[PDB]
Amino acid sequence: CSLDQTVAPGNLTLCGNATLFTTFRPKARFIAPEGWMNAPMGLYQRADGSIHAGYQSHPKHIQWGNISQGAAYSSDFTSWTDFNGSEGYKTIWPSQIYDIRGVFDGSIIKEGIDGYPTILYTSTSFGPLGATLNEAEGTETQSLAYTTDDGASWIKLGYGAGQNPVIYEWPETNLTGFRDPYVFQSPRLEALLANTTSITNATGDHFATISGGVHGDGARLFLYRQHTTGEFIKWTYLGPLVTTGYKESYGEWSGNYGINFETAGVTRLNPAGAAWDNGSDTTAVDFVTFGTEQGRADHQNHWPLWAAVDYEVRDNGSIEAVIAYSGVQDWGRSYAYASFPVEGYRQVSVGWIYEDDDNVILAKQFGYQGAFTLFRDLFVKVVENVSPSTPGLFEQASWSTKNSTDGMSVTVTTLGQRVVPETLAAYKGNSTVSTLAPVMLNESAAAYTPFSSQPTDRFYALTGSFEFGLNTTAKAGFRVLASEEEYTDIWFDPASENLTVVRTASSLIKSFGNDTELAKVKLYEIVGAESKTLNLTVFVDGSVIEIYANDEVALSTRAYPWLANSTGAGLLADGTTAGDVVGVSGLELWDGLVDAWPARPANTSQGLVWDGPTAAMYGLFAGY
Amino acid sequence: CSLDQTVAPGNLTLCGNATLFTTFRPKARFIAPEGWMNAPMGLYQRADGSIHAGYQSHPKHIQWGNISQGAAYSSDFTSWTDFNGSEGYKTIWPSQIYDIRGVFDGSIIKEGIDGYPTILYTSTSFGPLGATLNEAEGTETQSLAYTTDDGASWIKLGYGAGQNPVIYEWPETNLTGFRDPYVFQSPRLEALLANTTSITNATGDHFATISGGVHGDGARLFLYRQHTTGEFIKWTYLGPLVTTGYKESYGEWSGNYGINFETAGVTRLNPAGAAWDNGSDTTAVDFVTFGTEQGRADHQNHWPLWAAVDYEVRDNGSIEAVIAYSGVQDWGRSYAYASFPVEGYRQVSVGWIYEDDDNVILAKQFGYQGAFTLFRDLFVKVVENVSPSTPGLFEQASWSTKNSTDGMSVTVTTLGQRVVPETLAAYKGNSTVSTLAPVMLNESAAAYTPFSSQPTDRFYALTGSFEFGLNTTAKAGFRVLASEEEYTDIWFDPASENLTVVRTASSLIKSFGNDTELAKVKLYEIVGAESKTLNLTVFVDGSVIEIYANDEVALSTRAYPWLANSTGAGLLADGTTAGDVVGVSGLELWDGLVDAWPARPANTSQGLVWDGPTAAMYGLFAGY
Ligand SMILES: *[C@@H]1O[C@H](CO)[C@@H](O[C@@H]2O[C@H](CO)[C@@H](O[C@@H]3O[C@H](CO[C@H]4O[C@H](CO[C@H]5O[C@H](CO)[C@@H](O)[C@H](O)[C@@H]5O[C@H]5O[C@H](CO)[C@@H](O)[C@H](O)[C@@H]5O)[C@@H](O)[C@H](O[C@H]5O[C@H](CO)[C@@H](O)[C@H](O)[C@@H]5O)[C@@H]4O)[C@@H](O)[C@H](O[C@H]4O[C@H](CO)[C@@H](O)[C@H](O)[C@@H]4O[C@H]4O[C@H](CO)[C@@H](O)[C@H](O)[C@@H]4O[C@H]4O[C@H](CO)[C@@H](O)[C@H](O)[C@@H]4O)[C@@H]3O)[C@H](O)[C@H]2NC(C)=O)[C@H](O)[C@H]1NC(C)=O
Ligand SMILES: *[C@@H]1O[C@H](CO)[C@@H](O[C@@H]2O[C@H](CO)[C@@H](O[C@@H]3O[C@H](CO[C@H]4O[C@H](CO[C@H]5O[C@H](CO)[C@@H](O)[C@H](O)[C@@H]5O[C@H]5O[C@H](CO)[C@@H](O)[C@H](O)[C@@H]5O)[C@@H](O)[C@H](O[C@H]5O[C@H](CO)[C@@H](O)[C@H](O)[C@@H]5O)[C@@H]4O)[C@@H](O)[C@H](O[C@H]4O[C@H](CO)[C@@H](O)[C@H](O)[C@@H]4O[C@H]4O[C@H](CO)[C@@H](O)[C@H](O)[C@@H]4O[C@H]4O[C@H](CO)[C@@H](O)[C@H](O)[C@@H]4O)[C@@H]3O)[C@H](O)[C@H]2NC(C)=O)[C@H](O)[C@H]1NC(C)=O
Ligand SMILES: *[C@@H]1O[C@H](CO)[C@@H](O[C@@H]2O[C@H](CO)[C@@H](O[C@@H]3O[C@H](CO[C@H]4O[C@H](CO)[C@@H](O)[C@H](O[C@H]5O[C@H](CO)[C@@H](O)[C@H](O)[C@@H]5O)[C@@H]4O)[C@@H](O)[C@H](O[C@H]4O[C@H](CO)[C@@H](O)[C@H](O)[C@@H]4O[C@H]4O[C@H](CO)[C@@H](O)[C@H](O)[C@@H]4O)[C@@H]3O)[C@H](O)[C@H]2NC(C)=O)[C@H](O)[C@H]1NC(C)=O
Ligand SMILES: *[C@@H]1O[C@H](CO)[C@@H](O[C@@H]2O[C@H](CO)[C@@H](O[C@@H]3O[C@H](CO[C@H]4O[C@H](CO)[C@@H](O)[C@H](O[C@H]5O[C@H](CO)[C@@H](O)[C@H](O)[C@@H]5O)[C@@H]4O)[C@@H](O)[C@H](O[C@H]4O[C@H](CO)[C@@H](O)[C@H](O)[C@@H]4O[C@H]4O[C@H](CO)[C@@H](O)[C@H](O)[C@@H]4O)[C@@H]3O)[C@H](O)[C@H]2NC(C)=O)[C@H](O)[C@H]1NC(C)=O
Ligand SMILES: OC[C@H]1O[C@@](CO)(OC[C@H]2O[C@H](O[C@H]3[C@H](O)[C@@H](O)[C@@H](O)O[C@@H]3CO)[C@H](O)[C@@H](O)[C@@H]2O)[C@@H](O)[C@@H]1O
Ligand SMILES: OC[C@H]1O[C@@](CO)(OC[C@H]2O[C@H](O[C@H]3[C@H](O)[C@@H](O)[C@@H](O)O[C@@H]3CO)[C@H](O)[C@@H](O)[C@@H]2O)[C@@H](O)[C@@H]1O
Ligand SMILES: *[C@@H]1O[C@H](CO)[C@@H](O)[C@H](O)[C@H]1NC(C)=O
Ligand SMILES: *[C@@H]1O[C@H](CO)[C@@H](O)[C@H](O)[C@H]1NC(C)=O
Ligand SMILES: *[C@@H]1O[C@H](CO)[C@@H](O)[C@H](O)[C@H]1NC(C)=O
Ligand SMILES: *[C@@H]1O[C@H](CO)[C@@H](O)[C@H](O)[C@H]1NC(C)=O
Ligand SMILES: *[C@@H]1O[C@H](CO)[C@@H](O)[C@H](O)[C@H]1NC(C)=O
Ligand SMILES: *[C@@H]1O[C@H](CO)[C@@H](O)[C@H](O)[C@H]1NC(C)=O
Ligand SMILES: *[C@@H]1O[C@H](CO)[C@@H](O)[C@H](O)[C@H]1NC(C)=O
Ligand SMILES: *[C@@H]1O[C@H](CO)[C@@H](O)[C@H](O)[C@H]1NC(C)=O
Ligand SMILES: *[C@@H]1O[C@H](CO)[C@@H](O)[C@H](O)[C@H]1NC(C)=O
Ligand SMILES: *[C@@H]1O[C@H](CO)[C@@H](O)[C@H](O)[C@H]1NC(C)=O
Ligand SMILES: *[C@@H]1O[C@H](CO)[C@@H](O)[C@H](O)[C@H]1NC(C)=O
Ligand SMILES: *[C@@H]1O[C@H](CO)[C@@H](O)[C@H](O)[C@H]1NC(C)=O
Repeated sequence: CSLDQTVAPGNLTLCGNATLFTTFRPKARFIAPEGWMNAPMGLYQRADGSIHAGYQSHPKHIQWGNISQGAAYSSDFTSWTDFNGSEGYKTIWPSQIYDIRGVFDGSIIKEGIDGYPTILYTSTSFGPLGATLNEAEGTETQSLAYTTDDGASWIKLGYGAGQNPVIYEWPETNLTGFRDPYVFQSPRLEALLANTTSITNATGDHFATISGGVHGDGARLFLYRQHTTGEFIKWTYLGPLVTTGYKESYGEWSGNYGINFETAGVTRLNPAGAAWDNGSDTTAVDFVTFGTEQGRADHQNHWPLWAAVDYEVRDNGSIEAVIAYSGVQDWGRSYAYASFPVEGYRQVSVGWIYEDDDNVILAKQFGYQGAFTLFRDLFVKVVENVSPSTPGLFEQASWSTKNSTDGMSVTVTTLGQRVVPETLAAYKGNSTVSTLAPVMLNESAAAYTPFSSQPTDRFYALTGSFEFGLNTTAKAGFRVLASEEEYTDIWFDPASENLTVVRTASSLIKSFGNDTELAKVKLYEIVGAESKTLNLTVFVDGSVIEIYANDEVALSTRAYPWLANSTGAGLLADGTTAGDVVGVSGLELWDGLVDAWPARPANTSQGLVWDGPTAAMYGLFAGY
Repeated sequence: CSLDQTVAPGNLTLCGNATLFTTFRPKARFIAPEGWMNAPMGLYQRADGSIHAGYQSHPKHIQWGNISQGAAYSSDFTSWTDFNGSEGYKTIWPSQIYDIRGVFDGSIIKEGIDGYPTILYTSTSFGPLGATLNEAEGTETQSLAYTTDDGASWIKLGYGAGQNPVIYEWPETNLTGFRDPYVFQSPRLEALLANTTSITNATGDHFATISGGVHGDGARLFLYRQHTTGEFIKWTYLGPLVTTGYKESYGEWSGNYGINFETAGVTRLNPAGAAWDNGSDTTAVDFVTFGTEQGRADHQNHWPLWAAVDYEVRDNGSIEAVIAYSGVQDWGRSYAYASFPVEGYRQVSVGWIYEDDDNVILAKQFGYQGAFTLFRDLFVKVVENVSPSTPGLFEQASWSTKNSTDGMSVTVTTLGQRVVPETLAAYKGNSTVSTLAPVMLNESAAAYTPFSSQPTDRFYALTGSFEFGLNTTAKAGFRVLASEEEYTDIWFDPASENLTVVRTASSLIKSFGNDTELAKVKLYEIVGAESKTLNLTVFVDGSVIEIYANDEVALSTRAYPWLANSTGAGLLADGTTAGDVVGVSGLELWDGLVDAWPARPANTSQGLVWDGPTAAMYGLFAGY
């Protein structure tokens, strides 16, 4: 095993465990110290204003198993510190018959048991567990634990009658899944249900959704309501909140609803951020976010979706969330988005970016798998004065349209997403910032034009505004992590409405994924404008490439170039001519970003271990 | 619910939990503070000379489940003190994927991990588990833990490759069971295997048996040897030590070998106690003790047996224990005998006495189930100068015979059992002792003759020597726990060789067992004697009746009379005449015995709990 990045890669499968630990590793984002991670969990803003972030964790392994909550905290979403206790950076782990198979996703009741922050989580035990398997009742239940030390440790309620697990009966037969409890307060839902509380007797101020589905009949989000305020044992099933069909798709802008939901959440937003009104705010919109499985041919069969919904009250005192429009939270290699409330009327969302090594060829050599996305403020994106001649505008796929009285303009409403400002400020302020001169891409434009200032490593941000003609057939974008022999190309093609990441040359190492990523982006044309604009921001962080367009579209992916000099970046141009010109302005390079884990050394591997021959006997975990 | 014991019992099923806690409860023996107990485990003499006793325990329940090690200690086998830690009187409990289904029986390596006492125990996980079920490999494994504080707590080795569990591969296919590791040192087995260690490479000073069997083909005791001295991870399977047939019986004196062994142990004894020679002591005998299941129509389908064995070395460097003769360790409601070495060349054995409420009618009202037997010294019982005309002597069923050179006398050898002298001394010294005048039972003998001194409560011992004519057809014995309306009759009938406990009148409460207990007792007739003698000792301890005959035969049973005055005792006589006389001498009553748990209050119930609806979902434990 040679680690010479000035020559072609050898056979890297001969390299030892964690020998490639630093090679492709993100430095500027949330990531476990080592080993396997997946979904964010247990997210909450603590009493001191800091952010507690949990995550599904399997230390010293590079596949999922014994799944536990790893945790850390931050005052600004950006610079983090690990918890350190008797189980290292873990704070909840399998320990009881009811959760011994895994401590799955859960969410926080901020004022819970004895007034302490309390997690409601999926406690798993033995048996087939999966949407394509024959799961039985009891395998997935929901349990409580609380913290008296602000997340350094958690105390589970006892096992038994009237204690853990607190939710165990399947609300409908033949479930595909029954997990990922999302606890939330909702003045909106309380107001809607207030006239029906005699029917159900459920009058608490917390609601909980549980994600699942029904075999052969599509996904389901089940709604529960806390039976009595201040009491956390009894949760009353109201009914299904979201019901979708078996592999139903709302269309090209909306992914596919698959067969089963995972990590679903419920929020209410307005143009500024989170909305906590009872329905009285006419600018507020109710949203559900959710993962779906088995409705996609690639990306691990997983879509991270969202939908705007209109609530209807059923006669039995439950709520039907009728989907008004439906979109995609991230179009790339990410899943398991969780959102949580933050002071100042914010709702903040974060997901998990998996690797692109699905055959597990270099995972042991990495010594870790997975990272988070960046933390994103959610809000209602409103675009005013939109031209009715915007192509496809009245499909209203992942947006709504409201005509002006005179019919000459349209107001567009959709889900907005933007990186939390704390992170953008910290990134910019800690970076070497190069403000670049605007560039007209015309007949003289090369295919690739390096920026006048270049990155110094694999940790940088790019921004640019691309102005296109209304009838352009030109393509433009950014090339990143680039040398002569390796590069990753981010293209937007207004004629097709497709944002792509072409990865055929991303790496000389052939075992990593190289498929083309694709997102749809609607450029809402403004009344009186003779052009249409794409605002593109790109974060490069080790192997993560995370793309944001117009505070709306997100696409996370992976690139693993071998050569030490595959760090460059610049502009891409295709079919730009004297007549079909792309004007690029607001160009900026931020070189360096932030060291997100200042207390961690460069190599936080502790080695990898094997569970031994019993892993296959138990059949629950891969064992490595 | 009335608790008036001066009138007939009402419907006691209406009584609350633990309302009958003290009513039938032993006071003079080892018993858990409350709840469910079964097999003794983790028995060892600590460095300070005290005895550590563990037991299978399910606190606050009256059926088996979440099975754990409860523990206590004693300086004299007799007066005990509970451990008290973070889990009360528990010291090992289910906590890892490999043992979450139960911490089953285990035994002690006195100088184990880092020189500390170390337990090797059966760690159980999910799946069908039982001799009549389709068990799979992994469900039962064997794991290590060690104590740095003399049994107050235990630290398990980590889960994984080269750590716990340490034994997991089935040594043969289609096992009926794979549990109850019995670790022991054996100069005898080391000497026998010394010429074969090149074949196996196993040269350690500890051996371990694991109890089981093969579906359709009878029970098996599997022998392992520690691979290397001072190292405790690697144990090498040598071969089957004991192999018996599917429901094979050696005969009327030997129970039945069933389909599967449980709690088997290996020892070597001589007339004084434990023998630690390499084979050079010609008075020493190798013994195996073992439970069998499914070879009995009653007594929970369980026989606690023993066998004298002659070891043969196989060509592959393993040992066949060939059964020379075979007997019964206790003929009544007891099982799961464990033996352990004690200083002064002793081997001490103790078992579990279950209740006689198999339909679980009053278990909740008790608030507990189970106790230990008394602790018993094992030794080789040798009877000299036995008459060759002793009926059935040369069947050699559960004994051996050696003729004198002239053929006029026989030396009989069998397994001896007697109550440890520490307990007999403490019992006698703390009791009100009545030495009774000898009684000739003849034509004037009533059916029942109360002793001249009577017990004052349900805690007493009786002793007597019954001298019978060589051709008697008379029966005699002891009646205990007796009033006019309730009593329990212990008879010996030399003509049939049967010792019986008739329980048709033991209690007015009809839900308890009332079947007649039966043991075979061989009165070895002495050359020149014109009579044959039965030495009978009986311990009455709450509901336990524990009978010892001739330091050889043991029979433990249960009686639950309701009336407060059903405490009396005396002599039984049937068919005694002027010509067929039974002389009773050495008669003694010890009233009171010892308070075995001086620190415990009378009622140590903590209430009972229900596991809730998930118990049936998991299907592992009853849940109460
Ligand atoms: C199979 O068997 C298993 C083993 O028995 C069993 O698991 C056990 O289950 C029991 C019962 O559910 C659990 O017991 C509970 O424990 C809770 C605390 O748990 C935390 O702390 C314990 C103990 O902590 C000590 O010891 C450890 C070990 O040495 C140390 O490391 C600690 O530092 C600490 O040491 C100090 O204390 C020791 C003595 O205890 C000293 O020896 C020592 O010197 C130190 O001073 C830990 O062991 C726990 O860790 C385990 O669990 C966590 C997850 O929780 C895991 O991450 C970890 O790996 C371990 O597995 C944990 O950290 C107790 O809070 C709980 O007690 C209460 O609830 C019961 C039941 O309701 C009540 O009876 C009791 O009164 C308590 O309730 C009151 O208090 C709470 C708030 O404190 C209130 O909410 C409540 O309303 C009530 O209030 C009352 O009092 C108030 C006034 O005070 C009043 O105002 C109110 O009005 C009201 O009256 C309970 O004891 C036990 O933890 C499990 N153990 C393990 C190892 O798993 C398993 O379930 C069984 N399985 C099956 C299938 O049956
Ligand atoms: C799923 O995830 C699960 C959670 O991660 C996982 O379970 C965990 O597995 C790990 C790995 O196997 C276990 O870690 C081991 O722990 C052993 C100690 O275990 C006892 O103590 C711990 C911790 O004790 C503290 O904290 C608790 C909780 O607060 C307190 O209550 C205690 O009082 C105590 O607190 C003090 O310390 C804290 C910091 O730790 C402080 O915060 C605090 O302020 C106090 O000061 C307990 O938690 C354990 O309880 C659990 O387990 C028991 C059963 O054992 C249960 O009954 C109970 O309910 C709990 O479940 C327990 O009491 C360590 O000994 C062990 O460490 C060693 O081994 C590793 C691996 O080999 C070595 O790397 C390491 O060096 C150690 O080995 C050396 O030391 C031993 C002797 O000490 C030698 O034999 C050995 O050769 C070696 O010696 C070396 O050093 C010598 C010099 O020192 C030198 O001479 C030699 O040459 C040599 O170099 C390891 O850390 C962990 O306990 C599990 N936790 C739980 C909760 O289960 C589970 O397996 C996962 N499942 C799957 C399927 O993957
Ligand atoms: C005295 O000790 C006991 C512990 O032994 C304490 O707890 C009680 O324990 C018994 C078991 O011994 C429980 O009985 C079972 O109850 C089931 C129904 O429970 C629901 O209704 C009752 C009555 O209103 C409620 O009290 C329960 O509420 C509690 O539990 C819920 C969770 O469900 C919590 O949220 C609450 O807070 C409470 O903690 C429940 O709502 C019942 O289904 C179960 O069923 C079987 O029971 C008997 C068996 O003899 C049969 O009649 C019946 O046919 C079922 O039989 C089964 O038999 C076999 C083997 O099991 C199966 O193969 C069959 O298919 C069949 O299912 C049983 O009756 C009792 O609920 C529980 N009480 C509690 C927790 O409060 C007592 O509290 C304690 N007393 C005191 C004063 O301390
Ligand atoms: C680097 O990290 C790893 C952890 O990832 C550390 O541990 C190693 O981990 C790998 C797994 O990544 C283990 O590989 C597996 O080994 C099995 C055979 O093991 C035995 O032989 C080896 C080689 O001589 C010994 O080292 C082992 O000894 C250890 O374990 C025993 C317990 O058995 C202990 O007592 C010892 O003390 C040691 O701890 C063993 O004796 C092998 O069967 C297993 O098999 C599959 O493996 C690959 C998969 O790619 C295939 O080639 C093969 O066909 C099998 O494939 C499976 O694939 C699928 C899915 O799993 C199944 O459906 C198929 O049916 C098929 O079974 C695998 O190769 C390795 O043993 C282990 N080493 C240890 C513990 O020492 C490394 O130590 C660490 N390195 C360093 C320097 O720290
Ligand atoms: O960590 C569990 C949480 O992640 C989510 C969202 O992704 O589910 C993931 C899947 O978890 C389990 O799958 C594991 C499987 O059992 C194991 O055999 C191996 O293949 O690894 C899998 C995970 O990579 C579960 O069985 C699946 O049904 C589930 O999709 C979230 O829903 C969970 O809270
Ligand atoms: O406590 C386990 C130890 O006791 C022994 C000797 O008696 O085995 C007893 C039995 O334990 C298990 O049985 C339980 C069963 O699983 C459960 O469903 C319920 O019925 O209660 C049973 C015990 O009463 C085990 O499954 C059986 O196979 C076993 O006979 C000893 O061998 C164990 O170490
Ligand atoms: C990048 O590195 C490779 C290999 O060392 C080299 O061929 C190339 O000239 C380097 N410089 C570039 C692409 O600017
Ligand atoms: C790479 O090395 C592996 C062993 O890790 C070997 O099996 C494989 O054939 C090698 N690939 C080559 C030489 O292309
Ligand atoms: C309420 O009605 C809906 C629609 O029929 C149904 O799916 C749900 O199960 C009902 N809720 C309850 C608690 O029965
Ligand atoms: C919205 O405006 C477009 C363009 O003026 C028009 O075609 C459509 O009919 C209008 N919709 C409504 C509801 O008026
Ligand atoms: C650098 O980043 C840190 C950590 O996020 C932040 O607190 C600090 O303000 C940043 N420095 C600047 C903006 O100069
Ligand atoms: C644009 O994307 C869609 C998928 O939404 C695809 O069908 C179409 O072929 C793409 N067209 C181009 C030119 O990239
Ligand atoms: C024993 O108690 C019962 C019921 O109180 C009574 O009938 C009997 O006379 C009492 N005395 C005896 C049997 O000596
Ligand atoms: C005893 O009480 C139980 C209820 O605990 C009742 O079901 C049973 O019929 C009663 N037996 C009688 C009256 O004999
Ligand atoms: C040794 O031989 C016996 C008798 O054939 C056999 O049962 C046992 O499995 C053998 N041992 C090993 C380790 O193969
Ligand atoms: C043992 O003694 C009995 C009675 O004398 C006799 O029948 C039997 O043959 C003797 N056995 C041997 C081996 O001499
Ligand atoms: C009474 O019993 C205790 C506890 O076993 C014992 O130590 C003591 O010697 C006994 N008293 C006597 C024999 O007088
Ligand atoms: C004595 O016990 C045996 C069982 O070993 C039985 O077959 C026989 O009937 C009994 N005889 C008498 C008289 O009790």
